[PDB]
Amino acid sequence: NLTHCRLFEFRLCLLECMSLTLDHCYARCTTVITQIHGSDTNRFDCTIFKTCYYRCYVLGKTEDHCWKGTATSVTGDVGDLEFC
Amino acid sequence: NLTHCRLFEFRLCLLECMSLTLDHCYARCTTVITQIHGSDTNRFDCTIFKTCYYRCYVLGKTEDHCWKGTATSVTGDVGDLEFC
Repeated sequence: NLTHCRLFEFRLCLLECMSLTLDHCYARCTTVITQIHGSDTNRFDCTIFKTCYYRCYVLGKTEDHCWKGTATSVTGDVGDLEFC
Repeated sequence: NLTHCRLFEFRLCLLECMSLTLDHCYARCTTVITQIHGSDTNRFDCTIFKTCYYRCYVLGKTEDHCWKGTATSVTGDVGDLEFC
């Protein structure tokens, strides 16, 4: 249901951006994904997935544990924010 | 602290998009704002504010009360999702 979000493309960009220790990778990679793949990648359901994923990471856990956990359990529904 | 998010102009776009009864207004206005102001409007703190506001709206609370409530109470910190 989240094919329009290009969530794997965003993840690749974020990992490469962070590996270069750049600033504001979440913001910059959102901009590139928008410019490459268009406005549908900014839907609220895409935003829910990205927020669950990046919150998990920002709060200490590992990027990989956060990605798999979000990808397996989060469909982009607004209620997902209460367990992800 | 959230001046870089251009949240006022985002709401302007969102309200006009809704008055025209268009689809995917969240996506359309996120895209237009970044196409005007660049990657800074896609920072995670902007995303925290917007998610607090739009979740409140998606769950049936009036749009104006969600925006005003979020603007007085949300600074964009990751913990803000726990009460907004």
